[PDB]
Amino acid sequence: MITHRPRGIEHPYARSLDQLYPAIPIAGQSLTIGATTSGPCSRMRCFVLWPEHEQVFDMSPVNGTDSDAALLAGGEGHLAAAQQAALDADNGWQTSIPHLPDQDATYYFEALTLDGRTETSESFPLTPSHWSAEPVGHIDIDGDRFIPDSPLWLVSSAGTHRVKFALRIEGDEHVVGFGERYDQLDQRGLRLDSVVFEQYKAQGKHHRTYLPMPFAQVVNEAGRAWGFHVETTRRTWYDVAATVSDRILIEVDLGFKTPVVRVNTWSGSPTDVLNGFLDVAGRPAEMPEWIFGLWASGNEWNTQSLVMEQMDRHRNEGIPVSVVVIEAWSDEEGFTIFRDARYVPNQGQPHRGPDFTYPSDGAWPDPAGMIRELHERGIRVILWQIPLQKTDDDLGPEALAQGNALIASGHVVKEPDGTPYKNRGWWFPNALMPDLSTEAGRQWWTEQRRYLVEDLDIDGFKTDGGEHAWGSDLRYEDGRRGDEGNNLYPVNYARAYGDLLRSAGKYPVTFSRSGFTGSQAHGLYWAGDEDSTWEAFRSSITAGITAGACGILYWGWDLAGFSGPVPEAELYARAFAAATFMPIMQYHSEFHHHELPLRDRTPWNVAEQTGCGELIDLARHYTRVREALRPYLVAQTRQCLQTGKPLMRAMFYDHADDPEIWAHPRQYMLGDELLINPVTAPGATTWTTYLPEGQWEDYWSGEVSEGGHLVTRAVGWDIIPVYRRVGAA
Ligand SMILES: OC[C@H]1O[C@H](OC[C@H]2O[C@H](O)[C@H](O)[C@@H](O)[C@@H]2O)[C@H](O)[C@@H](O)[C@@H]1O
Ligand SMILES: *[C@@H]1O[C@H](CO[C@H]2O[C@H](CO)[C@@H](O)[C@H](O)[C@H]2O)[C@@H](O)[C@H](O)[C@H]1O
Ligand SMILES: [Ca+2]
Ligand SMILES: [Ca+2]
Ligand SMILES: [Ca+2]
Ligand SMILES: [Ca+2]
Ligand SMILES: [Ca+2]
Ligand SMILES: [Ca+2]
Ligand SMILES: [Ca+2]
Ligand SMILES: [Ca+2]
Repeated sequence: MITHRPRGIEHPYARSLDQLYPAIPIAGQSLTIGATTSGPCSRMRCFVLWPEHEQVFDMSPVNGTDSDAALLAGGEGHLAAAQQAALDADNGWQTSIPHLPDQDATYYFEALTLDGRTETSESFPLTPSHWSAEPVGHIDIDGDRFIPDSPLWLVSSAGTHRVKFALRIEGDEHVVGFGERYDQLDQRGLRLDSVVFEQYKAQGKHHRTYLPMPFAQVVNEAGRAWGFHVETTRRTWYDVAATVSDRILIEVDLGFKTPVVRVNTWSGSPTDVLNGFLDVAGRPAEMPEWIFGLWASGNEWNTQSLVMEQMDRHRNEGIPVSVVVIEAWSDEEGFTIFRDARYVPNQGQPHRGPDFTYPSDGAWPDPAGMIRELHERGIRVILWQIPLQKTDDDLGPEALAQGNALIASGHVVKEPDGTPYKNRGWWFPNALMPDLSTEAGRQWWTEQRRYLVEDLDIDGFKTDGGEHAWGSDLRYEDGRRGDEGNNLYPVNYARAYGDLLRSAGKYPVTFSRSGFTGSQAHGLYWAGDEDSTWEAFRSSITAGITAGACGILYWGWDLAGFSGPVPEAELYARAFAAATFMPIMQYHSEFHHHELPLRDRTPWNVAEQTGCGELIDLARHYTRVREALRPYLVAQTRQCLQTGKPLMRAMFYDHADDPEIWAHPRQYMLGDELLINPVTAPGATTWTTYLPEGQWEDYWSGEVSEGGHLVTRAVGWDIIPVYRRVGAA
C-alpha cells in the first residue's frame, strides 16, 4: 500500500516522508513530493495531470533528513548513539518540481513491488497558491502602527490559506511577550512562532515553548508602551524586525469564508497594555496561601512508604514543605486508581472511594490515611494526570473498559473520518485524547477522578502534557477543527480540572506546563523539562519573567533541573536561593527506572551524591527565608490581581523610563519592593546588580545604596543579591 498525506504527520517543526513540502504549495517555488510504501518496492512514479499537459516523475528512495528523523523521535534530548533504535520500517520515495506552475492539477502514485504487483494510490488535488495584495480579506485593527498597504493574502482556487501584514516599530523599542520564552527577554531581532509544542529540554537553544501566546508588548525608552494580540488560536509567526529592521512582520494561519483577522491593540503605561490583554484573555484566580511554601516532588516516590519517608525527613531536618506532588501513584494504565488497589470491575463507569480495598502489603495500603496525616502536618497533596487514555494491547480489563467507555461516550478528539484520534507523538504513542472542548466532555473525563477529591481529599492536580494533538483537520465537539482546537487544548484541559476542584469545594490548584491565551485564568504553571545545567538555570529565569509579562502569575520551575545525575553542589545552592524568590518554589526529579544512584533533588540526596554536606544547612536557611516571605508573597499577589502586574516582574513595568534596565535582563522585581539578581555563573565570589533610581536596602546586611548605579555584592552561597526599596520613615 502507498501512503501519501499532503500535510504529513503534522509535527509543527518536522516533515514526514509521505507529504508535500511546502504543505500548501506555492506557485513559482519548488515543491517536494513524498510518498511511502508499506512493503519494499523497485520503482515509484508520480503522475501529475495538468490541464493541457501530463508529466511523470521517477521518484528516488530517500531517508529522512538528520533534523526531521530526530524531531519525529522527540528531538535531540531523546537521542544518543548509545541507544540505537531500529531502522525506519517505512520506505520513503521522493521527487520534486523546481518551479511549480500556477495551474491546478491532480496527481497520483504508482509503485512496482518486489514481487511484481502494481500499486496505485488515490488521486490528490494540487492547487498552487500565490500572494495577493488584492483586498481578499480585512485586518480589523485600530491604533497607529499598522502599515495599511502591508496585507498579503495567500490564495488558491480552493480559498485563502494565510495572511501576512506588518506593524511599525521605532528605534528605541523593545518587544517582550509571545508567552513563556526561554532564549531572551527582548525578542527584537528574532524570528519565532506561537504553536503549542513539547520541546523536551533545551527550549531556549531551540527557540520553542510549551506556552506560547500571539501577543506582545512594545516598550520605548521614555516609558511608554503599546501592544498587540492577534485574536486567534491558529498558528502565528513573527519576524520581529529581523528582516526589515523597523517592521514586525506577522503571518497568520487562516481557516479550512471571507477572512477577517482581528488584532487587539492598546497603549499607555506597560501595565495599561498588559491589563488590556488580560481583559481579553482572562485574569489570574485567587489562590490559597499554602501554594507559597516549598513543593516537594520526585517521580520515584512510587509507594506510600517512599512518600512518607521523605515527608518525615523534611520534618526531622527542619525544612518544612507545604505541598507534596505524587506522580507515580496509579496503576500506570488508567491514571484513575492507586497502584495495587482491589475493586469490582465497572464497565468503565466512575468509581467511588468505597469501591476500593487496599492490600496491607501493596504500594498504597491506606492512601486516605496518608492524605489525612499529611493534612494534619499542614502538607497538601497533588496527583499527576495526563490528558490521554492508553490503548496498549497489554492493558488490564479495567483500563480497556475505561477506553471503550471514553470512545463510546463520543467525548474523544476525532480524525476527519470520525474515528478516534490516535496520538501521533512519541510519548504515550497511539493513545486516545479526550475531547475537553465542551462542558459535557470535560465533565465525563473529570467525573472518573471525582472520588480522588471528594472521598480521598486530595488538593489538586499536576496536569502534565496537553501538547499531543497534531492535525489541522481533527474534529472537536465544540465545532472547531484542529487548526484552532489543538493550541486551545491545554487551556480546556487545565480548566476541566480546575472546575472539578471548584465543584468539590476546593481551590482550583492545577499545575501545568502547557498553555495558550486564556491559561492566565487556570491555576499554576512550571517551566517544564530541563537538564541540571547553568544554561538551563538562566533559561528558566527568562521563562518566568516572560511568562509573567503575559499574565502567567503563579509560575515556577524544577529548581536546578530534574533530568540526569543530580546537579553539582554549587548549582543546587544558587538555584535553591533563586527559587526562594520566585512565585512557586519546587524541587523535582525525573524517572530513572529506580536505578542507582538515587536521583532525587532533595537537599539530603544532593548533599550525599555531591559530598557537600552544607547543602542541608543551606536548604534550612533558604526555607526559613521562604517561610518569612510568605506574608509578602500573599500580599503582593493580592495586589497583582488588582493592578494586573506580574509577581515575577520584568524591570520595565516599574522602571521603563530608564534605558539601562535592558542591559540586565535576568534581574527582576518580586512584587513592588524586592529587586532580585540570581547568581548564574560557577565560581562567582561577587555579583553586580543595576539599581534603578531611589534608595535600596540590602536584604541581608541592611546596607543602603543610592539608585541609578551598578553595585557589587560579595556572594557566598548563603547570599543571593536582593535589594528592598527604602520606604518613607
Ligand atoms: O518527551 C516526552 C517525555 O519524556 C520524558 O519521559 C520519558 C523518558 O524520557 C527519556 O527516556 C528519559 O531518559 C527518561 O528518564 C524518561 O522517563 C519526560 O520525563 C517527560 O516529562 C516528557 O513528557
Ligand atoms: C511530565 O512527565 C513526567 C512524568 O512522567 C513519568 O511518570 C508518569 C507517572 O508515573 C509515567 O506514566 C510516565 O510514563 C513517565 O514518563 C514528569 O516527571 C515531568 O515533570 C513532566 O514534564
Ligand atoms: Ca543526528
Ligand atoms: Ca542527544
Ligand atoms: Ca507487470
Ligand atoms: Ca492591499
Ligand atoms: Ca488553517
Ligand atoms: Ca462498582
Ligand atoms: Ca504488546
Ligand atoms: Ca543531562
